[PDB]
Amino acid sequence: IPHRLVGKALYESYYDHFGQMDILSDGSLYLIYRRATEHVGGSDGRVVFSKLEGGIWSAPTIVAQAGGQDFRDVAGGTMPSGRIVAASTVYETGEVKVYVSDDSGVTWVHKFTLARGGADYNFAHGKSFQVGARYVIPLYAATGVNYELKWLESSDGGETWGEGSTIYSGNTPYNETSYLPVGDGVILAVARVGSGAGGALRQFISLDDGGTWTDQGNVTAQNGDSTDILVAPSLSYIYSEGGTPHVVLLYTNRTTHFCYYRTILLAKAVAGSSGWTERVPVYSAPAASGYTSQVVLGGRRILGNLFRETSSTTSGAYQFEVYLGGVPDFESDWFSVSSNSLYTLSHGLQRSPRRVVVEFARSSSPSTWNIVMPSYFNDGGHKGSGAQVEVGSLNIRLGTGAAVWGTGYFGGIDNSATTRFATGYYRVRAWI
Amino acid sequence: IPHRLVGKALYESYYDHFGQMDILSDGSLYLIYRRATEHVGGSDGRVVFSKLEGGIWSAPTIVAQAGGQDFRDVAGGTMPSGRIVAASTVYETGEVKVYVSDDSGVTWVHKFTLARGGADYNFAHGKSFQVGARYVIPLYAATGVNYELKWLESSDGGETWGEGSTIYSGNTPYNETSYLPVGDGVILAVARVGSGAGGALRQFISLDDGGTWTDQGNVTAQNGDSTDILVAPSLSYIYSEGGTPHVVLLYTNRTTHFCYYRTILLAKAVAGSSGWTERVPVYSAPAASGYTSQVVLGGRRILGNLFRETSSTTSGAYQFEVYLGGVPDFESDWFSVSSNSLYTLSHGLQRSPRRVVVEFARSSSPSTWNIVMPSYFNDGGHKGSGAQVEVGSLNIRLGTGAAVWGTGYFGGIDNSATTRFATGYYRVRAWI
Amino acid sequence: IPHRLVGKALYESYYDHFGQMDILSDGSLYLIYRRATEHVGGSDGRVVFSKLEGGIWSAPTIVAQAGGQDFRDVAGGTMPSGRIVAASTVYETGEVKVYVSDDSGVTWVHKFTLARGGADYNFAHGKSFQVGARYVIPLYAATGVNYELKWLESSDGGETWGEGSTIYSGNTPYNETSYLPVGDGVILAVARVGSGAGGALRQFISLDDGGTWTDQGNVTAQNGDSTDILVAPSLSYIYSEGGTPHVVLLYTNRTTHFCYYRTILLAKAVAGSSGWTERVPVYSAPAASGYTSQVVLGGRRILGNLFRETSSTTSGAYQFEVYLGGVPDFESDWFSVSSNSLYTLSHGLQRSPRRVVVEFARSSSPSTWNIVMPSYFNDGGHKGSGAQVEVGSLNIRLGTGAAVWGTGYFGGIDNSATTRFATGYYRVRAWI
Repeated sequence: IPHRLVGKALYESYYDHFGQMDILSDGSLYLIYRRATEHVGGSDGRVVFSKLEGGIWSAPTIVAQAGGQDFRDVAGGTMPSGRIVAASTVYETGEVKVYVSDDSGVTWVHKFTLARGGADYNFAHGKSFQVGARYVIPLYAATGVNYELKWLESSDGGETWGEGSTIYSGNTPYNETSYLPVGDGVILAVARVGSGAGGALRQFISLDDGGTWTDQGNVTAQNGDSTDILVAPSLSYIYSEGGTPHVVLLYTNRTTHFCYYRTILLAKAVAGSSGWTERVPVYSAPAASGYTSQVVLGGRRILGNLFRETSSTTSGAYQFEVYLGGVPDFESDWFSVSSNSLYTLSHGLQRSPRRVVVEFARSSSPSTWNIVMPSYFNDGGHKGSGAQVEVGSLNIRLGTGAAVWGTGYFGGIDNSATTRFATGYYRVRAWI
Repeated sequence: IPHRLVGKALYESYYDHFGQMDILSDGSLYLIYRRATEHVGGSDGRVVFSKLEGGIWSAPTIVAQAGGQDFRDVAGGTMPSGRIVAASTVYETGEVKVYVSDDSGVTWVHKFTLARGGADYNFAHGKSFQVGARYVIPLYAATGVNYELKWLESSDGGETWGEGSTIYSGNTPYNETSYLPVGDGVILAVARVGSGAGGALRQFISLDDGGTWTDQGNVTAQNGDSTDILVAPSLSYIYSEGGTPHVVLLYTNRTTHFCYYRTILLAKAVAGSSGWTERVPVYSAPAASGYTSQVVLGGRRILGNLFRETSSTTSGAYQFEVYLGGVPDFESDWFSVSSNSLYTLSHGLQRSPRRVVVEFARSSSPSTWNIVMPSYFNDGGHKGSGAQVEVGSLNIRLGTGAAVWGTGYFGGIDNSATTRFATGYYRVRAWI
Repeated sequence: IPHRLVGKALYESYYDHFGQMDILSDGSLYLIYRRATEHVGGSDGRVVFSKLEGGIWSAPTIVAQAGGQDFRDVAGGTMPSGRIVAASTVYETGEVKVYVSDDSGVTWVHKFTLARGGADYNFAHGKSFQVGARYVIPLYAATGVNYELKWLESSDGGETWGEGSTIYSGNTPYNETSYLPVGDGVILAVARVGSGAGGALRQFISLDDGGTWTDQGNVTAQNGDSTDILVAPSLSYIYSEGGTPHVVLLYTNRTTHFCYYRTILLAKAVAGSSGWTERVPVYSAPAASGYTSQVVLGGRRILGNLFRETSSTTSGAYQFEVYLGGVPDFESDWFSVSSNSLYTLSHGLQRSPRRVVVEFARSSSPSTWNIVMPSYFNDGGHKGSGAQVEVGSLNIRLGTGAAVWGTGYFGGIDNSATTRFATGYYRVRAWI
């Protein structure tokens, strides 16, 4: 039952990549992934399964292998019954093949092959999930220069499968897409765009279990990822100490070479694609790294995996844990402030927040910031420094002094007349 | 597994009311309720079941209907076995009829009818619950001008039933009563009083699984509900990020037309009926609304339902979520404070609180309040403003300045000599 | 499902002691323990089981009794299957006898006896636990003046048993040892040393499910237990509101006569034996008290038991609950500070902490402390009092004023020139 993924890795100098971590009925973590000796298309990809036992990743079981065919990404995860699903596209044919296991990785059975039909290919990718009576494996497809996002579905526990809901069909090459039931009909999705270049991930939402979809635009935070290459998004659902739900997005930035997460209030995500929080690095991701996946414990505790290259032809799985702390129920942008002014922030909360923090920085993208508390200094006349705070059932209001921060009276960081700032930026956080 | 009830409703222009929301073994939420085309006694009430699937409340299954009889409130919920129980009083006969389902709302079986005996009637109402080996459906009864609160019990998983524990018997018409196992023998109860007029809900407690009961008096907070009509209380159990248990009370105020909750530390509730916190509105409740019920996830996350009228003859179920945030382990009343004084608050905590907030208002029923932090102003002489704080293993102590709040140095809310307050009110909150 | 252990006790004027509390499949708490009419070796110890039902500890079932033999400590707990295990050393023979129950305390079956072999004895003690496919009962042994810590293991669900991993073998009489899977191969252990005198408990860790062990030294906090008698340690695993794992250590101090807990970040515990937090008393422990054990709910909520003497020949089980609050993700020692200085604290956190508290005391072992916020006073010239704070992704930095705390302007606790402190101690806490 408890887990510890800090520092854990599966690495045997293969090219192990493109897979999913999930958890077995018996609480054991496992990985299903493509094991190969190259990444190039038409190389030696086989679908394999490894279980984490005693802190050691097991010698992998072969799920599916065919000379001379090349299995690509491995999609799947654990169904409600405890059956495991693994699905992978055969590079040579564009067909998706689906395997299941009822003994938890020991034996595998081929259940289904999806033919291309008129499509150039169907590409299986990502964590599979339950939607009502249906279990879903996400696919992306191209047909010349039309592109589609689709679900491959089973309503009988994996015995039979079929093309189902269609999420997108258009001229934009959306591909690797993570879907998160959030639920009672609501499904959120975040998609890689083409090569990933451009600094954007696309956000879609359905309110009817995949029946219909709205394109909500690009995932948007105050401080983005420039035009960086962004790939393989993955999503998790958590809720706070008092029941507030948030969505957590992991993604890999191949320009800065880091895997990051950001969060958003589910309420905001339902409303649109803006309101995501600041990026937090959870792992270095050199070169062609990572392809994240998560298991969540206690509605609170994210266990993660990505893949990382040690060279252009070798890679392994590296696990980690995400420590979210207490996610604010309300959080402002960094916003500009001036002296002797009044700032009024609608908090949008079900009750007045019992806790509030106000912080100060000299830009809206700071690397350091100060806690704002109402002080005083004297420069010839009497002056307040910082902010007083009023809380109520609608608003947080801030009243700034002659300086919005700083006094000159405190060592190192506030030790001269020059640290008395008449202007800058505040950020307000509030917790119910 | 995840749920989202924000904005959800079951409304088909019937008079749907007086029911319970609970959760099925498979994680599906459901409602059992009285569906009719009127509210008046002797109209067309039938007991019905609806399941929430894909974000859509299902066309209801008929649980029990009889021309020309009128089923009234629907009590019940999910037993430990996954069997569902629905019970309702027949208006014409005063008899309670009990139905169960073993396939989760699809089929229903009549298990029991309770005859009046010497009582004018037995009235089934509320969420049923497990007490040790017993499953309980709450009843209220009248016999002329004697009134009783009783439990209808089964010790064989719902196969057979019988009158059990008697909670109250006297001249006061206590009726709609919610019971919450809190547990190892401790059961809390909160009861509507007569019509509900008077602004009071009555609190009872047993320490022996219903064997004996103590009347603890009226539910009491610092700021009550005047003489308002208070109806249909319902209770939930949660525990904080570090294991502190609280009880959450939902109720409908038909004078202000809002459904509210308040909370109390379980430790306080065991000790008596005072110590409840401030009311928080979770839903408008026009006219003859609501009849709340809850499901709790992760010890933390309350999912709720009430019924609301759209007219005197039409009503629906409306769901919501409660965001408790981090409930304080210690919380004072608003209490009066003066300048240059020392306030000593026994926190009652198992260890010194790691976090403390002090807030200030000009009345003990404020709509806005300020965060108290030790500042300074000069009005001819040197003066502290606000409070310094000492924490220890017994007490929080506050030392007030020449002003208990205010300086005149901060925009909007603290911008004149007039905002330098020598007196007012403080509230202290503390979190372990 | 909910539990309430506040004030609960099992006491019948026997000498009831040396046992374990755990929880049954059906959510019922139970105790397995030695019931006797004396504590002396060779008296009348029998292994017994009691279940908590309706808030009342049941008349105990006899698990194992033999005239004229004396069962000593009772080790065990609940296996993953729901089978209960109870094991106890027979004083006269030094043999360990193992019993199981498949009906949850009603019937017991003897499964195994461990002969001494060359050992003076094997002594069963503590909460048993699962390690992968193995279930473990801890033993300590002596062979003249060699001492060993060992695991008695079953890999078939308790049907057969055998000596397994050896944790320690040497000249130091480590004995009562608690083991906590933390997991994926990581097991922490804390051990009583000999009689317990000396103020120390010893910390060991394995990273390979008991294959190998490292002695990490004495459990170390800033403020220890002098040379006190420390006995019967026991360990629990919890995780914070955002997934940060901590270990909680309970132990009994027979010099001060209190049962205490301390906590440590799992990350710190893996790194070594220092970093434990301050002791918190959870129960008086007169004379030869207590022998703690815990059940944890929701990753958050510790339910506890110890045994307490009412005289040299009578004792009972007393239960309690531990309220951890929000455990800091980072916490400094009390460290010395001076005026007009800059303190730089590496927080070690995955992201910048959203919340920080700074407190002040005049020693590094204070009984009271003050919250530090940047104020002002004038003693002829302008002076800051307290500290300003900078937060970033690596460090918390504090800048102190001319006084590190105090102004003379606030009633009771800060009301004279004498409370303007140029030096003292700060403690910083941070929560992600």
